[PDB]
Amino acid sequence: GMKAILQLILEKRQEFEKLPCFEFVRDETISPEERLILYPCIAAFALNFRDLNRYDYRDDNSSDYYQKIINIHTQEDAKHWEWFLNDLELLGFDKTMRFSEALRFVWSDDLLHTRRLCHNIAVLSHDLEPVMKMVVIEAMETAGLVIFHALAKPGESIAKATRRKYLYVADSHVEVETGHALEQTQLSSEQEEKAKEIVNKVFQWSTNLIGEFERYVKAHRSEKAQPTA
Amino acid sequence: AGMKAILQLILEKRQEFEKLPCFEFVRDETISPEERLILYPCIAAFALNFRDLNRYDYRDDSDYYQKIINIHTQEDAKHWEWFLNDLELLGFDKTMRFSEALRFVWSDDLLHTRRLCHNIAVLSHDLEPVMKMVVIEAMETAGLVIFHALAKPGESIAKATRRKYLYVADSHVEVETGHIITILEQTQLSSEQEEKAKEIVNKVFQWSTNLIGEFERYVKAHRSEKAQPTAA
Ligand SMILES: N[C@@H](Cc1c[nH]c2ccc(Br)cc12)C(=O)O
Ligand SMILES: N[C@@H](Cc1c[nH]c2ccc(Br)cc12)C(=O)O
Ligand SMILES: [Fe+2]
Ligand SMILES: [Fe+2]
Ligand SMILES: [Fe+2]
Ligand SMILES: [Fe+2]
Ligand code: NI
Repeated sequence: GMKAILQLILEKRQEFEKLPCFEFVRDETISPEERLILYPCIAAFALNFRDLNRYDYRDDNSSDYYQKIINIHTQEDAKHWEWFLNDLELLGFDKTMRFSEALRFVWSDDLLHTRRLCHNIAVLSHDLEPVMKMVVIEAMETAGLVIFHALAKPGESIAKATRRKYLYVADSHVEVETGHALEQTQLSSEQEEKAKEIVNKVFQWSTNLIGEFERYVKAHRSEKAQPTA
Repeated sequence: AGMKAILQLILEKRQEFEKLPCFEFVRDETISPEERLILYPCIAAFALNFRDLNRYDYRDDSDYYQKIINIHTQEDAKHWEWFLNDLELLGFDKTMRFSEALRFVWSDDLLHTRRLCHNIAVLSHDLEPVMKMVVIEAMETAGLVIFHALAKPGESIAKATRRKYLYVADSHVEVETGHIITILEQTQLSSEQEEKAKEIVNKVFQWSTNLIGEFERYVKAHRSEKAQPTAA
């Protein structure tokens, strides 16, 4: 029911768009430096997402038409972790700390959902046939696009004011993810119900992650980005 | 015959695993223990993931076999703090940029170390509690071998500096000796469960073998970065 599945992704996307967090990130009455205090939280996700694309999504030896399309997709997505580290530096969040402080931060109970999003997608897709992996990926990329559409607003305000090139919370990342977020497909009967479960899970896990970002902003509300012009 | 054969394949695997070159180096009392513990920070890529594997993947907060796993997982989910304890004592809790910390953990040279717990979680997500216990037994058997070896340079530094190490330490090995086969031994299983437990034991030992391979490669790459413990 590829029309239904996509219709569900569209419906889920329309709910995801309205989470409080994105209301806050899109609010031009608040300094862009404060709207980006969630940024160091993505550390629990960005490099795990690199690994999901490199080691879980990708099966380089496949003749499957859907798998080949996934493979090209994974090539692009697996480079964005360096963009994350680029803007971590620009935003003043790449602070000197003890090795153990870094580990305790990434493995915080407060970042459980952020850290385990890629893990859950790994467990969810490890036995799926290529066409079903594409539903997983399309759901996940739709949620990614919503988040980066939001983050790119305070990101580009800082970039222009400081005259620096941002790569991660920036229109150029939204541009690549736009192409990523085919339709000539008819799913077996129980596949359609499988795909509905995929879409519900990816969006539920994505919601839980934004949940933690909101909580972290609350709890670390003075810890605003410190970019330099 | 089934479970008799399975616990026997684990002993075969343990005796094979014990002979890897990394363990010859770690046990070698002619090398300074500070040099043998060059590989210690590599465990950063595994130790907090293993905590999460115990808290979230193995553990399930009425089947009698899950109930025993949960008391098992409860205890293992505490050893990550011991890791951070010894990280400091060895002089490996150094000040660095947050990004240097992230690039360390996600290094391509710590891939197998980093994905061991990932692989175990994926293998065991859809197993009956009996087969989870197989996974846990194989994995704990690999652990005891590693910590028997590391506790040697470990206890040498602890005595020479007079400090309580908790991770590369007999006190860790002793708790882990406790870790049960005695309920596993009093279990029967199918031609299916037979073939599956065989698949499990092989993968847990191959993945642990790959992790040890990366430790050996690290030591050779970073031969100058030996531990710098402080005496009391
Ligand atoms: N465009 C993202 C990938 C992404 C895809 N889906 C996501 C969901 C939540 C978060 Br945070 C990130 C993503 C990246 O480049 O790391
Ligand atoms: N006793 C270990 C658990 C462990 C169990 N199996 C392991 C295999 C490789 C390594 Br490194 C560690 C383990 C711990 O406390 O982290
Ligand atoms: Fe991206
Ligand atoms: Fe993408
Ligand atoms: Fe342990
Ligand atoms: Fe244990
Ligand atoms: Ni499965």
